[PDB]
Amino acid sequence: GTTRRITMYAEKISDELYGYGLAPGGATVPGPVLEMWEGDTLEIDLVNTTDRVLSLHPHGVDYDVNSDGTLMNGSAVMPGQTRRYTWRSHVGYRRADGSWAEGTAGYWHYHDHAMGTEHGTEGVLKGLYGALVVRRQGDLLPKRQFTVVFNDMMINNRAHHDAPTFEANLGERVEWIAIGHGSNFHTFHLHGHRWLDNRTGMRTSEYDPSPLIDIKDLNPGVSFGFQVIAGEGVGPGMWMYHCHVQNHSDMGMAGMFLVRNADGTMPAGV
Amino acid sequence: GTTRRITMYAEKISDELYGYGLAPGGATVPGPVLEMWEGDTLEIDLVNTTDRVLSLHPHGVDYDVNSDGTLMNGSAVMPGQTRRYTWRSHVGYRRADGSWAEGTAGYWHYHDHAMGTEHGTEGVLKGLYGALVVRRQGDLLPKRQFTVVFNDMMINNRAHHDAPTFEANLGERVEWIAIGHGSNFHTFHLHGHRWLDNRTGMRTSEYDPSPLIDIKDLNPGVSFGFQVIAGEGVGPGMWMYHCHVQNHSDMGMAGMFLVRNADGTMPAGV
Amino acid sequence: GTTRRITMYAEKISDELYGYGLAPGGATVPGPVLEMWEGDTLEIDLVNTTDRVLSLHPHGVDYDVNSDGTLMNGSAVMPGQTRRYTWRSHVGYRRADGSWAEGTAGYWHYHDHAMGTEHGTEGVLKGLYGALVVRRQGDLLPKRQFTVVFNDMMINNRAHHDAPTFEANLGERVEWIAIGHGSNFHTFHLHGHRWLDNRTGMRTSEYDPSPLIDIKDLNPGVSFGFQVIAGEGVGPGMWMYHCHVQNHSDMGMAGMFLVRNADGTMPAGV
Ligand SMILES: [Cu+2]
Ligand SMILES: [Cu+2]
Ligand SMILES: [Cu+2]
Ligand SMILES: [Cu+2]
Ligand SMILES: [Cu+2]
Ligand SMILES: [Cu+2]
Ligand SMILES: [Cu+2]
Ligand SMILES: [Cu+2]
Ligand SMILES: [Cu+2]
Ligand SMILES: [Cu+2]
Ligand SMILES: [Cu+2]
Ligand SMILES: [Cu+2]
Ligand code: NI
Ligand code: NI
Ligand code: NI
Repeated sequence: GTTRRITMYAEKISDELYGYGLAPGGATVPGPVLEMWEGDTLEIDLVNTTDRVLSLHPHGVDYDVNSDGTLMNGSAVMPGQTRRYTWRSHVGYRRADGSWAEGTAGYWHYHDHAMGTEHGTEGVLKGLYGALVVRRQGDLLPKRQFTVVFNDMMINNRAHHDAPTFEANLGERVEWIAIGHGSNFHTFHLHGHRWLDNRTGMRTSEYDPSPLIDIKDLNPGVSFGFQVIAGEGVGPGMWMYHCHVQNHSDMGMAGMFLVRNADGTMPAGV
Repeated sequence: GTTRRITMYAEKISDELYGYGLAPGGATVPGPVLEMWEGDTLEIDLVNTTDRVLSLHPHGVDYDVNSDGTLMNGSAVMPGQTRRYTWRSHVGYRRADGSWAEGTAGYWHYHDHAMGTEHGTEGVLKGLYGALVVRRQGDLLPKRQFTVVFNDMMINNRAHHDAPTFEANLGERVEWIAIGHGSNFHTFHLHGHRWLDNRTGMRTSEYDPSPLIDIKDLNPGVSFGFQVIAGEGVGPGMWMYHCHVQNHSDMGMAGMFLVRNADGTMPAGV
Repeated sequence: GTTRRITMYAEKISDELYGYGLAPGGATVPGPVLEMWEGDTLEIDLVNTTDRVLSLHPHGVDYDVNSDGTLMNGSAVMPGQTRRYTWRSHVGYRRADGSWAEGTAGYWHYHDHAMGTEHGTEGVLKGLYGALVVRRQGDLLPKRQFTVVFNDMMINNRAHHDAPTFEANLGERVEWIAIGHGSNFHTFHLHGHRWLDNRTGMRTSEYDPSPLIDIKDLNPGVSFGFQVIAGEGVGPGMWMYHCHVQNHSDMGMAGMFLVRNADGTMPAGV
């Protein structure tokens, strides 16, 4: 395993927007995609540049209670201070009892657990969230990578006319990481594209039973990811992604996946 | 692949009920079940017999932007007019990069994307939806087939005392296609019957891990299907299907699956 | 198969709390975990000790309409009376048509279907629910077993400060059975632990595609279960479990999974 040691900055970006970044002044919502391979360790020094108590907490990775990012376990970060969090991971292994301890690989995420409540309600509300991708040896890697977060009624905390436009060129391998947050229920749908409902979105063997889907529940705390080939079998153009809850899409949880020509040019019809 | 060429009519059935049909005056809610095998193409001339702008849009099948059924892509149908939509599909194939492009097979659906909003909110509300079943070579075929749509608080847009009664004879192979629509969350449950949670509802091989379930989330835009043997191991009788959200079932999202005797006669207890 | 014959008592425990128990005065919320192996039969004499009409109804097992626990099928229990319910199950078998009838194994549940409404709305509201675990030959068995029910805004009908603390020793095999009930949507999440999303939570073969997850939708009527090794790779301590819907966790759907030292002693940090 590789041990990586990074610094992340929690910053107030603007009114009611807080985010994580890899350099001072660099915070974004969603935060940076953090990538690991099974067995790797990530040591993160979280620098809290804000006037608020907040934290950093992951899903799916191995962390002990001192790294859990909760007030209860003394894992939060006071204003101006720095806390080291350690996230480990593992390849699968055989247990003494003969069962299999599964490797960490998956599309996971990280977020605030301390701001405004012991569940991080205000931190999550205001943007402290990002994707954590743990890969298995041999996995295919993307040309383009998009994080889509349905947070209450917002996509990536954008204003309601502002939903993110994600862009790829026809034929490129594109990875989507979907994360739900907040208090509302949602279904994430992508026009013109589909994926297998399993870890990677692609068939692992001849025996894989997983259904092909174009839509999946994305409720608070849930994450999943997949890869598609942009425009495969469907061509270039402006391809909608949206929450399929009708009241939600009508209020603006809908955005565009723009698939350009293979050469990067804008498709004629647009 | 087979290329089929059909005409579908969008019609106002009654006050606040719009549907699709395969012949003039023949519209139903839900609309006709459209069936394809992987590799087949369906060319649909949608005749809009109404005074409203509306469209036809699928999930899961290969369509280009000109067939997407959206206003944005110039794919809707003006009152009185006809639009040709083309839906393709494919068997699985090996990509140059060594991954597997999955075949289209699945329980999918189609609906309006243009009426009242660019998300088809009014069209879906009023009944323009139906099942689209794409089969894999070798799949088992049903004796009876039911489409169950949980649309907001309605089942198949029926009045609240009117939920559909579906009927089969003991021992028959019965296919259920479940579709969610609207703004509300639901869980679809069938008394006395169960299916494997995978594409077909049945074990694909000795290695299939899929759990056996009797209930599944059915939220807006989501579809799934399965087959069961009517009354298998449980006998004939009146077998409830319902949304398991308590407030919903109490307000009428519950209906009956009547399993008759093998010979079609009514079971004694009823 | 083993045929077991038991008596269960439906009792009013306190104001607005009704539960099932295996002996007079022994009712609990959730009720007792009932365990079967595929092929076993359970005959239950339900003694209704209350002043209310109520019933007992399962998911997943084979029962005929006379055992369905509904008023419609004459399956409820009048105050003071006793009704025999018969629940069967089966190992998988090959059908004449060549398909496979799947064995009953799964994490299922039972609850009231007759109290206050024909859907058992009041009975479920007030605590008549419990886990039903049907095992496959060869399955691993737990040292500790917890039933977690998200019922409307309550966990196991506890007062909002009272969410259950579940305890295990480091390294023990722990089984969780999760059940949703009521009218609200939820996502069940466990800090520091993870499981494969399939029947048992553990890899069934080299070909199992199932993703590793730490959180899953738990909506009304839905059940699932899994096993984990307490503190595996993460150590002992106080490990939160919670609904990840932010408004819910903040109002108290959160509780503790206390992982003690291997020897049963309290970890230092606590
Ligand atoms: Cu948490
Ligand atoms: Cu939504
Ligand atoms: Cu669509
Ligand atoms: Cu979380
Ligand atoms: Cu759409
Ligand atoms: Cu419902
Ligand atoms: Cu039931
Ligand atoms: Cu749709
Ligand atoms: Cu029921
Ligand atoms: Cu909840
Ligand atoms: Cu967590
Ligand atoms: Cu139930
Ligand atoms: Ni505006
Ligand atoms: Ni009425
Ligand atoms: Ni209080």
